[PDB]
Amino acid sequence: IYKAAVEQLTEEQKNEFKAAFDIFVLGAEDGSISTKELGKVMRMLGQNPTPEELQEMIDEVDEDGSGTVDFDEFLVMMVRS
Amino acid sequence: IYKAAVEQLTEEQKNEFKAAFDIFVLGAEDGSISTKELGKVMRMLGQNPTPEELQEMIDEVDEDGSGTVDFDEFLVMMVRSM
Ligand SMILES: CN1CCN(CCCN2c3ccccc3Sc3ccc(C(F)(F)F)cc32)CC1
Ligand SMILES: CN1CCN(CCCN2c3ccccc3Sc3ccc(C(F)(F)F)cc32)CC1
Ligand SMILES: CN1CCN(CCCN2c3ccccc3Sc3ccc(C(F)(F)F)cc32)CC1
Ligand SMILES: CN1CCN(CCCN2c3ccccc3Sc3ccc(C(F)(F)F)cc32)CC1
Ligand SMILES: [Ca+2]
Ligand SMILES: [Ca+2]
Repeated sequence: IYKAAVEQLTEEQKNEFKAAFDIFVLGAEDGSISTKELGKVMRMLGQNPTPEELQEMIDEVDEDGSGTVDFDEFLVMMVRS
Repeated sequence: IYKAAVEQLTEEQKNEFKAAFDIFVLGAEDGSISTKELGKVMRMLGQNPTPEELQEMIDEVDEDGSGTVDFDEFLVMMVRSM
């Protein structure tokens, strides 16, 4: 069902998200989003998610068990919420 | 019609948006989001909007024609965004 929504994205939408994804993984080891980068982003947007909530957000879309979110999984994250 | 979705939003949702709105207008001369505050947010999220794109984004939800976005219009900007 979520695979569908992503596919329903236009080049414009995907590129917008890619630009956001890129700035988010700055200074990130594997070039992916971990709880650290996700926390920083949500806090700069005025939110204060707990370490548990951040891990759940990530585990929910971490299909390859990397413990991090790559762009493809990031798109599913966008889709969900 | 986006007036419908705003109604659908839950408090927690509206509360999260308020927290965002509040951080976005820190420093705004009038507590509202002008092109300056919107541009900073867009850029903070890796985007690059022209001054015109920013004006248009504001205009789409500027019901009182203030040239700025207050919290109620912001909710519509969020809902609208889809
Ligand atoms: C308790 N629980 C805590 C988290 N909230 C949802 C936060 C969603 N969110 C958000 C919403 C309003 C204002 C700022 C933000 S930061 C943010 C960043 C990424 C995502 C992302 F990745 F999902 F798209 C979702 C959010 C729901 C309730
Ligand atoms: C179908 N379409 C799916 C995606 N959603 C938008 C998701 C973006 N998003 C979000 C989602 C739910 C609730 C709040 C938020 S605020 C927010 C803040 C940052 C980002 C981030 F990461 F990009 F920076 C993404 C989001 C719109 C409808
Ligand atoms: C020309 N036109 C300009 C705007 N873009 C959409 C921007 C949506 N958006 C967004 C989407 C993905 C990644 C980052 C961002 S920054 C951002 C900041 C605020 C809003 C906010 F306030 F509206 F919710 C919406 C966005 C579409 C095409
Ligand atoms: C369920 N969903 C809840 C709220 N809105 C979505 C807001 C998410 N949002 C957005 C919307 C459409 C396309 C891209 C994006 S990225 C984005 C980036 C920042 C913000 C920022 F900074 F403003 F918070 C909000 C959004 C639509 C319906
Ligand atoms: Ca992963
Ligand atoms: Ca206004």
